[PDB]
Amino acid sequence: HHSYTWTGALITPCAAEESKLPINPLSNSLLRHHNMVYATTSRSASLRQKKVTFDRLQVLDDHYRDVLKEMKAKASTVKAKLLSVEEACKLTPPHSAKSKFGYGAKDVRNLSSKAVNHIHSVWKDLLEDTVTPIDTTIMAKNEVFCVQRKPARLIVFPDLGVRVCEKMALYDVVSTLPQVVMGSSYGFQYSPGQRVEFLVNTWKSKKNPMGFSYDTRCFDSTVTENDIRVEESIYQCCDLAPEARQAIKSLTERLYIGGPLTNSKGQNCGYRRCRASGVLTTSCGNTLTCYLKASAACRAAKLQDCTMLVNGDDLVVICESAGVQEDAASLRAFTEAMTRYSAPPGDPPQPEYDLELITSCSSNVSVAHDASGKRVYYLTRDPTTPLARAAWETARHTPVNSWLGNIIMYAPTLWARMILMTHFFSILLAQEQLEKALDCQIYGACYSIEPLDLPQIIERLHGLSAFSLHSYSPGEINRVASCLRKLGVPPLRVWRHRARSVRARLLSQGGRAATCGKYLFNWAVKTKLKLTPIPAASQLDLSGWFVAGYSGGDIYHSL
Ligand SMILES: CNC(=O)c1c(-c2ccc(F)cc2)oc2cc(N(C)S(C)(=O)=O)c(-c3ccc4c(n3)-c3cc5c(F)cccc5n3CO4)cc12
Repeated sequence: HHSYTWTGALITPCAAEESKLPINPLSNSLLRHHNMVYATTSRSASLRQKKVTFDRLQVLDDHYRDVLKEMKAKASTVKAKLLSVEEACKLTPPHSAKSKFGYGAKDVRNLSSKAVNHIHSVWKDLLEDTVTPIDTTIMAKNEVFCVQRKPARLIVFPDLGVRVCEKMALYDVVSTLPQVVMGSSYGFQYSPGQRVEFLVNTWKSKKNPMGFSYDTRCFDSTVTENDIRVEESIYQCCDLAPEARQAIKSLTERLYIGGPLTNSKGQNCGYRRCRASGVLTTSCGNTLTCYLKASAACRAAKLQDCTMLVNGDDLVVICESAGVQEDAASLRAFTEAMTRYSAPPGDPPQPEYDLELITSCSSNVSVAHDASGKRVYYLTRDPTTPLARAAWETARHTPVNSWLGNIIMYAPTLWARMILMTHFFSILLAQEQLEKALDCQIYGACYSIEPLDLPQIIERLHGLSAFSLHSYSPGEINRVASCLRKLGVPPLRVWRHRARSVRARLLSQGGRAATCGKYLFNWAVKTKLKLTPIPAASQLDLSGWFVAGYSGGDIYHSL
C-alpha cells in the first residue's frame, strides 16, 4: 500500500539548473549575505523520493462516514456545467508545458486546428476508455530558499491535452462544489482581508477560544486510493451532464487514483498510487479530504464547537476550550484519529489561546492601527523566503514573479510595503516597465498583472487600511529586523529614504504612476496625505480569482 513505486531511473531536468544565487549590480542593494540563498535542483530529487514514499494504513470509523454522508448531501445540490473546448482553452496559462503531440499553450489559446483536434481526440478517448492509466511527467521543482538545505519538491502532471480535458469536466465542479460542501470553512473563497475577518470573527464567536494548526507530513503521499475514490463520489453527487460523469469517472480511474511516472527524457521512473501534484483536482481534493478527516477527528476527539479553515492541506481548528489540561488531551485524540485516517502530523499540534500565535500557510495574524488609530488585523509571515526569492528575481527574470505575488498577498505588512514595493518600483522606473504586465504565480493559478494596477488591486483585497497602517506590533518589527540582519538586507531606515525618492520619481511621472506614488509610498512621507478610495478599483473584474484555488490546476487569469 505504498505511496510510490520506483525503478531507479533518475528524475531528470528539462533544462540547466542554477543552484547558486545570481549576482546583478542591483543585488547588494537588497541582500548582502548571498551564500544563504540557494535554489533546489533535480540533484536533490532522490532525497524527496525517499521522504514521499511510505505505506499508508487506513481505518475508517463511523465518524468518517457520518461526515461523508453530510458532505454528499450538500454536494447533491450542486449543478455544474461542462466547459466548452474554447472555455477550457482560454483558461490555459500562456507559458504552460507544451504537448508531446506537437502543440503548445499558445496553440491551445488561439484555438489552432492541431491543438483543438487533439483535445477532441483525448476527450473522446476519455469517454470510450475508463481503465488505461494516463501517463504523467515527474519534475523536480526549482524553488529558492534560505539556509537553516531542503531537497527538490516534486510535481506530477499529465500532458497539455489532458489538462484541457480535466478543465472541461471539472473546472465548474472545483469552482462551485467546495463552498457548498464546506461553507465558511473553504479557505480559497476569501481575499486576504476576508480571511483575517473570518478568523477574528470566529475567534470572537467562542466564549473561551482555543485553536491550533494541523499540518500533515507529505499530505499528497497520505492521500490513498479510497480517498481519491471518495472524492469522486462527492463530485458524482452533483447534477452533471452524462458526458461529464463519464469523463470524471475516467479521469479518476486513469489519472487521479494513480498511474505511471516518466521523466523529461522519457524514462519510466516508477508508479504513483497517491495524489498527483499537478492535477486540477489537487487543491480541491486535498481540501475536501482534509476537511472530511479533520471534521471526523473533531467528533472522535469530542472537541467542543469547532469551526475550521481548510486550504488544501493546511488546516486550522478554532474551538471552545474545555480547559488547558482537557484541550491538550482532546488534541492528542484529534492527532490519533487523524493518524488512523492516514494523515499524521509532521510536528505535533499545539493548543493556542491567542489568535496571533497560530501559524498556517507559513502565516499568522497581526495588529497595527489605521490613520484614525483604529486596531486593524492583517495576515503577515516571516519575510525570509519572500526576500530570498526577491533577491533571486532581482538578477534573473522568472516565470513566477514571487515579489509581485508577495506584494498582492502581503500589502498591509511592514516588509512588503517598505522593502518589496520600494525595491521593485525602483527597478520598474529604471527599466520603464511599470506598464509592462507580469505573469505571477500565486499558491496555484497564474495571473497577468500590470504593476500600475497594484493600488486598485490592493484596495479591493485589503482595503484603504493597507496604505494607512502604522504602529505595528513590536514582535512583528523584531521578526523583520532580525530577518534583515540574517540576510544582510539594508535596515528599514534605509528603505524609508529610498521610498521617498521612488515616491517623488513616480509622482513626477503623473497619472497611474503618481497614483502608485501617492498610495503605495504614503507611509514614507512625514507630511502625509489623507487618501480616498480609487475610482478604478470597483471597475476591476476580480471574478474567478477567489472563487477557488488551482494548485497544479494550470489556471490563467488576465485583466
Ligand atoms: C488554513 N489556513 C489558512 O486559511 C491561512 C492562514 C492562517 C490560518 C490560521 C491562522 F491562525 C493564521 C493564518 O493564513 C493564510 C495566508 C494565506 N496567504 C498566502 S494570504 C496572506 O492570504 O495571501 C493563505 C492563502 C492560501 C491560498 C491562496 C491564498 N492565500 C491567496 C491569496 C491571494 C491573493 F491575494 C491574490 C490572488 C490569489 C491569492 N491566493 C490563492 O491561494 C491561506 C492562509
